[PDB]
Amino acid sequence: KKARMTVDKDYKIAEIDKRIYGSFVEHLGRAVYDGLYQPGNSKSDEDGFRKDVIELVKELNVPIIAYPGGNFVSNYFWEDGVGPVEDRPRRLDLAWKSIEPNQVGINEFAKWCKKVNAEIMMAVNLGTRGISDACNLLEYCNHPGGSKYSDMRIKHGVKEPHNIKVWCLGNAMDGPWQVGHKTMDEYGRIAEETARAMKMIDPSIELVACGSSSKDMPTFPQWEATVLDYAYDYVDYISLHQYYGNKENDTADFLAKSDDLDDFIRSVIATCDYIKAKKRSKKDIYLSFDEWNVWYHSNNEDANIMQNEPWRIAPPLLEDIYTFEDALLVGLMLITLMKHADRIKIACLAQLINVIAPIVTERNGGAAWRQTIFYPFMHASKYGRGIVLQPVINSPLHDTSKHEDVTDIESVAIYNEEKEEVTIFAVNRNIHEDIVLVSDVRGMRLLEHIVLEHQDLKIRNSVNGEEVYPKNSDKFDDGILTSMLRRASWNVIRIG
Amino acid sequence: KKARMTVDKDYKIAEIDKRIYGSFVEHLGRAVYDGLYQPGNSKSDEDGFRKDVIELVKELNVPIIAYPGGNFVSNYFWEDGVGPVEDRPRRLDLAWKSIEPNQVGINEFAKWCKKVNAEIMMAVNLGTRGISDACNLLEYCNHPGGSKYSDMRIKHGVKEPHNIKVWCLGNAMDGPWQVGHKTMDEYGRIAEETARAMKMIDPSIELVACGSSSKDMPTFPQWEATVLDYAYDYVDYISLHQYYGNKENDTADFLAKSDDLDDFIRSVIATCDYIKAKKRSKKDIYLSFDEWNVWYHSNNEDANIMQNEPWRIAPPLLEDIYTFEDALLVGLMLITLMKHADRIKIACLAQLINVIAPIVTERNGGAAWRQTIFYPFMHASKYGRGIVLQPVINSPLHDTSKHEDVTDIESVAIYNEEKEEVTIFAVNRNIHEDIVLVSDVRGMRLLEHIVLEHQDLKIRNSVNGEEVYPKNSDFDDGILTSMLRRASWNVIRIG
Amino acid sequence: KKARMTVDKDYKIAEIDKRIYGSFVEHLGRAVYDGLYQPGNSKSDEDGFRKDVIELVKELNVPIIAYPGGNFVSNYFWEDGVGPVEDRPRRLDLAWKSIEPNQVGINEFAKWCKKVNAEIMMAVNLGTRGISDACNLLEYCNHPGGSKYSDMRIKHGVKEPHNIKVWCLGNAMDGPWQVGHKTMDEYGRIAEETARAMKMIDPSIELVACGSSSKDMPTFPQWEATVLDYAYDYVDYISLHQYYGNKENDTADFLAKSDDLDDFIRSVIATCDYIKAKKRSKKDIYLSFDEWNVWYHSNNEDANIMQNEPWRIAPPLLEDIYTFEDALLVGLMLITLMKHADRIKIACLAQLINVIAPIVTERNGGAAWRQTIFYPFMHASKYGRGIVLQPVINSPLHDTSKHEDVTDIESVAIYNEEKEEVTIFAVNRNIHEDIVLVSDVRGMRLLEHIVLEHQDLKIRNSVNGEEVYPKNSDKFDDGILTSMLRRASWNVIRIG
Repeated sequence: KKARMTVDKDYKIAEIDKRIYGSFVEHLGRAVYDGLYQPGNSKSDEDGFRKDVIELVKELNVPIIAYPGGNFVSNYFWEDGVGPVEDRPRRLDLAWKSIEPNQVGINEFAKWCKKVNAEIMMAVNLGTRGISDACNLLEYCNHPGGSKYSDMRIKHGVKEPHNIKVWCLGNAMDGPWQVGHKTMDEYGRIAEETARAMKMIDPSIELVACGSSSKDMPTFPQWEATVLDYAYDYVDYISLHQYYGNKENDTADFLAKSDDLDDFIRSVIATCDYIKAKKRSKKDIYLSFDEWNVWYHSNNEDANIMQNEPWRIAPPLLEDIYTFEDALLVGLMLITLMKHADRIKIACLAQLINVIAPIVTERNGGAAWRQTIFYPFMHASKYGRGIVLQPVINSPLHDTSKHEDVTDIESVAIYNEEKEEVTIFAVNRNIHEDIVLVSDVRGMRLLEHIVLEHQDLKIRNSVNGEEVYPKNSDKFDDGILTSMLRRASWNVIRIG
Repeated sequence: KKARMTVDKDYKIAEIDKRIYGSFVEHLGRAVYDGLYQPGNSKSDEDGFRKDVIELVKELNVPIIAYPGGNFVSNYFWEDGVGPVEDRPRRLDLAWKSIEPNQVGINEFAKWCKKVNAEIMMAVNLGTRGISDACNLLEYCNHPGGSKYSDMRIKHGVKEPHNIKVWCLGNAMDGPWQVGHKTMDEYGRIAEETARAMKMIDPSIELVACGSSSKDMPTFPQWEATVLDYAYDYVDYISLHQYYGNKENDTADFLAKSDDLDDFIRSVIATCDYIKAKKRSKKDIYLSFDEWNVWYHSNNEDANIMQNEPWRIAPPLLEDIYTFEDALLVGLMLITLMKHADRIKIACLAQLINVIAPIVTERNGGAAWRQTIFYPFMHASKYGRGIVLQPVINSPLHDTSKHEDVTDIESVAIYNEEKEEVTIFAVNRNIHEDIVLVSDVRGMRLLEHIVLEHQDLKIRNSVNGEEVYPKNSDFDDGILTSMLRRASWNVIRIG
Repeated sequence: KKARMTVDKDYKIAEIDKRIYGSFVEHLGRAVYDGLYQPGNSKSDEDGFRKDVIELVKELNVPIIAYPGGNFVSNYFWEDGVGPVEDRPRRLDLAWKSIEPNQVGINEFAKWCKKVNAEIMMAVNLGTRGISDACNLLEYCNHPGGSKYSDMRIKHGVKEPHNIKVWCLGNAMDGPWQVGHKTMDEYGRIAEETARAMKMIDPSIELVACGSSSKDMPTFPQWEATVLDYAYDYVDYISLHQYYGNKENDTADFLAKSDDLDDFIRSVIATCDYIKAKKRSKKDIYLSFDEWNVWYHSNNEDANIMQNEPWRIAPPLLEDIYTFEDALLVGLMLITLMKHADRIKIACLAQLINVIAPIVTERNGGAAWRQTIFYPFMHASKYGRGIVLQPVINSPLHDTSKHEDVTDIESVAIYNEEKEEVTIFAVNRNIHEDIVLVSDVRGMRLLEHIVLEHQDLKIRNSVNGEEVYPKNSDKFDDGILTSMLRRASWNVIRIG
């Protein structure tokens, strides 16, 4: 019933990189086609982009979006998606057994990102292509003009370079389901050489080396160590991928899964710091969590489409319909991410549109709507720009199914000294009993207390109405912030 | 004196896979140009195909043909051989030091394979190309339409996909004479990733991984083990290559070399079975004997065309003219292939037309004749489909200059249940004494007893006529008695 | 004061291969553009070649010229430099942060090599390209016709094949500044297979395997050993790179650095013969010393041009202006090369035009003048064709700051049996004392004593006049030569 945390400004973690509120669009399912891009639609614009989708993205204020994959990138030929659209070919997308029509390519997607106030984090193909092709694409995007590929971009209609700031050296390739699968030293060598070459063309870019496809691979985390060992002096980030599912239908354990997330982040840092000592380097590899979400609902329908109905265009893949308990675990993951904002400078919600996404448009031109997970994200990205304060918290515990000593209240404070405000993000992961959590504000005025609750953990949103939406309204005035957060709740208590 | 055999239909070995009667055409010498393809010739059809060759091929009944290499494929660019013929380039063929005009490519050779009732086994270049090129070729050949390379095929005039069923992951690259030479780990890695990507485009194909170039390579059989260890769950066959010759003209030792072939097959099976336990797999790798023949006659001649007359188009390379004793070895080799039909599911007599071949056309535009080796192959492909019963044989034994305890008789029974026939193939490789064969059929009415025999082992065939060719020869109750002339091939039948 | 040698015409070392007087033109700085190739110049022929530049090269009697790199080749795409000039693209040159216009390419540079009576020694890109592009280019240059790339050369207006005799399998790729950098095992395998395939196209070419980028790399000499261990049977040469500098400004220690050159050559020979024993081969690998010179003046300026002013065409990179002491080390190095003529069969002064060069043209279109180092190379290339005899010399030794027991008089004698003359090359690298050179010629009349001396060890040349030049100055009875050698002098004594 009683849980307590000291809040000290003078005990920071770090400042938040706005790029931790990033997302991800893969040429996958209906993310692009019958997704953000619907050229005939009445809700679309000059370029065929759905204007309603643009606004919901803008509501999320995402600064950076990873593109174009993902597994799709490992067998993608960027030239296929540029130039006169009537000459762009159709290709087999081996990853998702689909036909890519390439109507959207680099320059279309670059426009879309401007309209949503975002920047591209661009992946290159290092599965079936290599060094010279990454150099070609980089020059096309970033070099002003006067050379083969920059002039060819100008010719395609983009006079100024896109100047993409962050690039991913391929996509994770440790798995047998991935075209262009590599051993960890193979990937290490090609990542090193691509990054060396790319930095000669544009030394102001930042480079992400790929980690394991998941923490469960037998090659994690040696893969991460081997790659950094080769490429350390040319790369700035390593990537983590993590998804959670509630296929066991065990809401107790499900929301304890953010503790495995904390374990995972820590050992990736440990691996980074080990290679740092080995190189005697002053640089710190930063973490780029470029794939994270809840993902389990649409598993079976997805393996029916592949391979019973393969080589369709924009099949309805990975269409998880999210519940309210999912939006809790999403908020728990965001808290865990903010709590590690000293090393995690990029993170991408996978994915942005239609595909395990917070934004859905109905098939065949349908309307757009917000999934449950839309809201815990929109809060974090809105009230989360500031400085993380260390979490010194005493909160009761509980066992769950297959997790022990599991905290009942996870929380983090963010002090925007910039324009006086402290925001507390807190989740009661006890699904039974409410708990009252106050906060010894040792420093600094109760603003509001937005909440996200429902008695039906399995309720969903839909094009016919949101059953999960922020309601500001709840229960401090002295120096000792007193709040009680209902069981299975997500709250953003603000203080000014 | 006599040799005894029991044959009974309950004691089976395997159903012969019909693809052990396939063959092989490389862009090599006169196999294609001045061979199966002579476009302005009175004997060729519109497409340019010698019809006498087309008809000779159909007599062999070969259901699958390996194309287009062989060493040639290790530096071939398949785009050179498709589309507007006027626009195809001439390329240096480094394997055989020739010029390749590329008038025959995929769509031509596919057309020709229709007219001989045969399928293609397609090799891709993994010598100097890799994954994405194999994926383009497979898409071009097997994807229906609606994609860049499927459409490009349609646009080249083949509306329906060739739907090739078996592919070869490169060609043997373990040798210092080959372009694109690899170590065993390089090849394993490249075989694995090509196989994986190919099965995503068309999961219905079968894939062949290349063995050693020959069992005499120091890296045999570790190459086979390394490749299958990498590629096991993505490939269906491992390949074998064997050739024999008689440069030391010792006909007895020569005819004993089928014992070597058998040992080679067994060693490859054990290698497969070892890696299978390593993987804890329920799957067996199957064997593809996609290069086998007699090969030695033309060696000096080919060494003079290389290196004194390079960069010809259609030089007469590898033009072995086979003797009667070569046909005997080929017959023993087929019998051995038949005895291992439980693991060997594809085999390719190398090669089909003019190049170490059973079908010949005389240089510069006309001939078409049958070599000595033509006939034991034709018989086997004819009366060899069915189920192999194992041989329960006790036959006399002899030594030779380099072999010990060689059976004087070697044989095998094939029972086509859809014909209530049981064909027996036997070679008496006692080159001196004849032998009579007692075959306790526990069946089950004789229909014929074909034979291939000649007094001089060194006799050849020619455009002038066939000195060697099948003739007739010579069962009552539970036994059938058949005498086998010394140094002879025998096809005996039951009904 | 006294330091002597005997000169027996049959204590022989070996005959001189004239290709040890070769050189090197890279697409670097002003070597080509605004150097040997200036189209609208009054001093240029109709093909845009500077005529005075042609004359000075012909003066140095350079039989073979390495082209087009150097680091440049490791990202070069040869197709960009052939066919109609208007269809040639501009490329980023990652090695030297320049724009490469490709107005000169291979067919132009083959024409210029005719005009200077030299042959191309051709390097193929093994950095970002491999076997099949080496074959393409070899076929283009050396195949008569009737195949795709030979007919493409014909159709570009060169009917006869260039028939290039010596190819370099890439360039040094052991350095972290090099595009396409490779481990020694990666390089040895691609050199092995490229050589194998090229020898099948043209068995009469010779091939050089690349050695270490310098003797200071931690991987030297194992790099050389590994690559020779893969490719022994398909290659004829291993290459060495050497540069010296005088940033310490210790003119005594400076001129003793030719002792280090000598130790270095011996190291590479020892490595070769170790691999010979290992292969049980009858063949000796010969040495291609395809990069040597003094280089250190322009270091600071060069680092400014990149990256302060990157992506210029023909920036003034590596425009060392050499002093007289620089020319004595060049003469001491030429003497050391001659002494190892039994193994060293090719050598390239790096480089020929403007880029650390003996021939300079003033920026923006006109000059042509000879640097200090022009003359010792000019002498050695002219009188140093013959047979190297073993120098048995007793000379006083001195110490220097970093060297011990350093010879005062470095000498060697070349005997041309045709011309009945014998040429002796000698350098007094004692900068203080004067010394005499008798020379017991156990041959057996005097004919000349050409000399390079100067008061100022730092005097340079310029477009305003050659402060350093050969003077028929200086002044043999029965069969005993005797000649005096001033401090810090280069002397060429001739007997006939």
